[PDB]
Amino acid sequence: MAIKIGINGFGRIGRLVLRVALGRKDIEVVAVNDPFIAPDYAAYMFKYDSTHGRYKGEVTASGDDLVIDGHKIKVFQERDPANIPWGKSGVDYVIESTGVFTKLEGAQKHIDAGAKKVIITAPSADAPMFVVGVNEDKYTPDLKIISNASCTTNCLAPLAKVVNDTFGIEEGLMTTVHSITPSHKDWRGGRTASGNIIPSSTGAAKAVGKVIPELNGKLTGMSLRVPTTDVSVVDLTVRLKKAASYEEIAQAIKKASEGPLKGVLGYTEDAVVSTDFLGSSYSSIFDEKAGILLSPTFVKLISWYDNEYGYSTRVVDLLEHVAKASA
Amino acid sequence: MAIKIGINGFGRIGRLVLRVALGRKDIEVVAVNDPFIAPDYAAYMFKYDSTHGRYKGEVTASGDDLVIDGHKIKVFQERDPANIPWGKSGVDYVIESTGVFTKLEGAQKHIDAGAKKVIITAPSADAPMFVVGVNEDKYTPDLKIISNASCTTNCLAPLAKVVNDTFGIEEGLMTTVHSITATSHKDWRGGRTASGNIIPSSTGAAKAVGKVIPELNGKLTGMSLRVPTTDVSVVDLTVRLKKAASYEEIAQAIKKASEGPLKGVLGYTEDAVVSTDFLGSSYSSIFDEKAGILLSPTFVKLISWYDNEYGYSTRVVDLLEHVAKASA
Amino acid sequence: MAIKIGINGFGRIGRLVLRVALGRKDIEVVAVNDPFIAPDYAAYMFKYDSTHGRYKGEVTASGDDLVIDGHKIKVFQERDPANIPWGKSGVDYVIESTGVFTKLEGAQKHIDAGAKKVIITAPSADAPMFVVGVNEDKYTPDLKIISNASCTTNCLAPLAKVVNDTFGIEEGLMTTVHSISHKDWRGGRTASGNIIPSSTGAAKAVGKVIPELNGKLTGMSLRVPTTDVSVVDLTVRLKKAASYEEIAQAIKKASEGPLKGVLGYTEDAVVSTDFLGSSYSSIFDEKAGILLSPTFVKLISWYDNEYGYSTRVVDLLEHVAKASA
Amino acid sequence: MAIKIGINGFGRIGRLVLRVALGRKDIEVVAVNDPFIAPDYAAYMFKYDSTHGRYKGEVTASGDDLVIDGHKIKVFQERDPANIPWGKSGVDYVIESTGVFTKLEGAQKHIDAGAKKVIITAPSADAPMFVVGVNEDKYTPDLKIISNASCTTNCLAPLAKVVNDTFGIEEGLMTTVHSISHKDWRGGRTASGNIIPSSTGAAKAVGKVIPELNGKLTGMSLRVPTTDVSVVDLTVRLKKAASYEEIAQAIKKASEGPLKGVLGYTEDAVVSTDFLGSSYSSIFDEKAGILLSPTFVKLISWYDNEYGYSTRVVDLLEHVAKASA
Repeated sequence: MAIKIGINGFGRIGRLVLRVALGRKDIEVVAVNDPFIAPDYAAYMFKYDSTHGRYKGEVTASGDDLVIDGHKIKVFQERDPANIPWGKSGVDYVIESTGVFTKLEGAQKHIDAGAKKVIITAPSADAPMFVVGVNEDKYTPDLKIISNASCTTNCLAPLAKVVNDTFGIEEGLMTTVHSITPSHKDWRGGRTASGNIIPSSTGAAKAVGKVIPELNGKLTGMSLRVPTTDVSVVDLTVRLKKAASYEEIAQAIKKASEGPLKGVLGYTEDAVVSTDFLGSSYSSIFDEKAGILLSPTFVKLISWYDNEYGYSTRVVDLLEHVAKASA
Repeated sequence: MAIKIGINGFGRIGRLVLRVALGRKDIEVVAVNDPFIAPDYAAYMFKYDSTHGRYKGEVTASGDDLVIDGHKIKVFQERDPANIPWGKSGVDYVIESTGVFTKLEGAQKHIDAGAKKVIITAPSADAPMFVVGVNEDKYTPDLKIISNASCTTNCLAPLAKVVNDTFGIEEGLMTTVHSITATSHKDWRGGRTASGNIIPSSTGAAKAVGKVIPELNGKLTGMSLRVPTTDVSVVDLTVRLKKAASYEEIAQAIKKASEGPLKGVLGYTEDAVVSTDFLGSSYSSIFDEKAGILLSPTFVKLISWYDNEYGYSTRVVDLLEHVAKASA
Repeated sequence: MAIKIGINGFGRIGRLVLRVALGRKDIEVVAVNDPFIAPDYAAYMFKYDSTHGRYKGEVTASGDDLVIDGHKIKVFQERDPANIPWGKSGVDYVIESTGVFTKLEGAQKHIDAGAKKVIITAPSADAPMFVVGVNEDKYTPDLKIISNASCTTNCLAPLAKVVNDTFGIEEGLMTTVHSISHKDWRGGRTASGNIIPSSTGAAKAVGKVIPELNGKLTGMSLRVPTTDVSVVDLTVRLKKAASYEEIAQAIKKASEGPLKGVLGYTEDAVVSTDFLGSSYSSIFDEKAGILLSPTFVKLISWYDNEYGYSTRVVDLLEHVAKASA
Repeated sequence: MAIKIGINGFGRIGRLVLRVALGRKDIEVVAVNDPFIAPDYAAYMFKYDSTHGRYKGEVTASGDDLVIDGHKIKVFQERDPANIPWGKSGVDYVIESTGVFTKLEGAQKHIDAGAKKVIITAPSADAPMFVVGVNEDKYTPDLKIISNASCTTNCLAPLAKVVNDTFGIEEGLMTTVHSISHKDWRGGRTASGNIIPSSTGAAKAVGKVIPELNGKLTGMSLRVPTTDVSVVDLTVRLKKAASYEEIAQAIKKASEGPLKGVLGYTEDAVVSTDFLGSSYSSIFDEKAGILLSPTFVKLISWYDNEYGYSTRVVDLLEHVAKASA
């Protein structure tokens, strides 16, 4: 065997990872660390704000433990990760879902405190990134601290993985219309999101060059925040090396959707809207009808994704691959 | 001495055109035709349904007329454009904002009803299209029915002009994020709830630019992403250039044209702006300089804002005055 | 044994009833009728707009059938309800969900076409109205054409019953905030970014479902741009004095007894989306209510628009069949 | 004659009161205090003033000052309100628009820094409370720290005054539809796509500005995903019997004389965004209110959140600083 894991931080990603981890039989959530929230408040946010609607099952809160469908889960309140008793409770893998310890120096504190491997759920500035379905086969057991990139990257990287392997991506620009999911001169972010299209920035397109090195330096992108929530979409516009018709691009994306990228890269040919993909375990759903082709080497591809939901499943997928590779 | 005009249809487009024509001294409105609405219902839609703030002015509805700041507007409920008396009212120009008679077969019903030239405020595969700032100079007086394209086309064409005139447009894939505008199985996605939903849809705006810019014919196609917002939309143009350049050369070319040939039509800004920052703007296209990306010296993505039909409606009044000046 | 039903109109309510009916074994949906949509279009709206998000099941369409998880359902396209082959299809009950044949004369056309009884999923101006949990026991088998009231009425009537039964309602004003050329000029305004005050006879219709409250209950509506989750705000003057604890404790007792599955009771810091896909007809919000005097209180109750209402339609359908035979 | 003021905090309320302050001819803004923001960042937020449109004036940021229409306004970044050079800058009145220094022990630091009087733009548990048009004439110059309550209170108090003066309010329950140790858990939820019930406490605040209604009004709030304008739903029990026409006529006559400017009256089919930018404190919706009994009515009134409130702050400032009004 049972993979004894632990989760630092109990936010949107931390709660979504816990729900998926509780559904896996070979994974045992031993403890959770969050110094800000109380055990009863953690049960409230997991009851109503884990998945859409509310969780279906008994969720209680003991004096210092979360009881979710009988599974007693210890809760710690340590603001410094080096004080979390990962060793005493027997936690091997720590899912870093705080967004503040996203570098090797910070994530190492979990390893110093009794843990072995640390998987952070955010783009890192020094830890090797890994995207399930794209470069998880490149993982080797010597990597103690890795990363699973962000929301958009887990949607763009599989789509770009298929188009690059079949036709070759010469260069590509991306615009991701992002849902609600002043830190460094970000004046546009301080504006109210309600009733506002806010052009922001993301490093997802460049981070793709890190999970598939062939595309390094070949992709840039920006974001357009919209007042809606739940589901975001990726608008990839690339120049191809090999000419093609749209029918050949969609059938290549579909061929991988049913084979190697099963469960990660979805495919559809229906008149779908954003709310059709809420609660989807997919990381990227290609919209065949939405895409348009202007020349046999210049096409625009569109892919949906439900923010942190399908992403949080890939964290659990990556956790099992890293634990399996250490056998 | 005054352009005696008239508006067929009192919708969101027609009410904004009536609002701009009053400010212009050379344009006088005398009649408004709308079958399904009443004069008192029209005074309510002009005062309040103008989704900005509120029309700061007295808006009264007489027995059969519309009083706005002391100006009488004869309201007609003719369901057929072949029965609205344009000649008895002396309205030489007709603004077709119904969106139903967007062809020469229907627009001619305004001509043989006493009026001279009628301009349709919607794309027309039957009538020649025109965009103020691009192909507006190629207007000829013998042409009696012209089209002012759509609000999206009036945003892409001014931008795609200065980019093609300076660097030359090779290809161009467009994405227009559109907010709530205005309205049978030709659009399944359209029959979905707009609230809390991202709805992709097609648009012929990029293909329409190929008509107002004959060089770009066949090099610009696009699609739309409807979002639940209100009066503000944006254009995400990804173009391959014919000549290598830097981003500051592209921004300086747009900034230069915004200060000269496209003054008032094409806007330029370098501020960290959001959508609501352009509420009620008279520009039809406003370039966002800080938002653009240059991946390679021939591969760029440009961003331009536009306030839906408001910047489009004031453009109809500009093209209308051009027809009067061209009537030699 | 297994009741054979049919659905008129394939809109939001007709789709939600078909979904709940498929989940129950005692009901067998034989056919649907909608003269405006094609079979492939009815399958599209059922796949991506019946269940919130996406339906968990295969939804295809053949020539004149709507195959949903293997079960074939005939599809008619009759504008006149009297031309619908209900008799030869074996359908005994018709679910009138179009919203235009909501009177006795109009709904009769289903009976003229071979059906036995019709249930209108809308308030009716002449057909008898019944709400599950309030006056469902007042139904007699001789009633052929009944109404299931509104979705708002199905939220106010359960709450108003327990408050009137335990403490008695002297008077009561309510206000429901409803989530997403004409006679009313506010309805023509854009719903995006607007709180539009509208109106409904939901409170006056409570008098038809509990005759005591007839004439001493009225309210209005405030439309909000939210998505398919509304909440009723009821302000009543009580006849018997009480504390807020005693009002909430009684609502809880009925939620765990006679009104189980219909009236819900919560004490948590819940929000709109917490009742997404909720099977209840109304959920009392204990923390939201406030008491001013011992006989003057304000109560809050949520409901997921037409979801719990459609489950209630299926509930009323099985009760009528329970009483018809 | 001329008064010199300063604004502590540069949030939405602080930015709105600054705009109305520049419009008047008597008040001259001297300096603004904000430790988190910068002078260059302050010009960016004031030029794009949230949901009110772009400012029609040259708003540039100089070296250490902020320039609007040529007027140079100093900017201080002192985190402590006692270390702000209000006296060295010649500031007399401090507009506490922060929300943290609402008590007397906190607001009096501005007095120790060189100012003479402080007006808090938030309901205070220690400072006396005033609402223009309701109890502004009861201000005595010996009061150096006062508050103008909340923007919700400025919508109910002028309405409750007119109803109570003519018909008398026995009891009143309120519900306001709001737009935009853990205490409130609902507040920590996503505002978009959610109706979030909250507690405003504005009705009990009317007991301070109207001592007669003390203990007769309590309310709650419903936060909806919108902006611009909010609404107030008042359900009062009257003392004297009256019809809805008598109530509407009493409000209309009040809004044309003693409350000309603060209270508004409309009979049109209005919506939310129709009051975007209204300087009124309350707009009675005559076409929306209903009457169940001659002494049991439900009144609805609109208010444009912080806009009219901020205008009402400058009215209180000139009323306090000058005896002419």
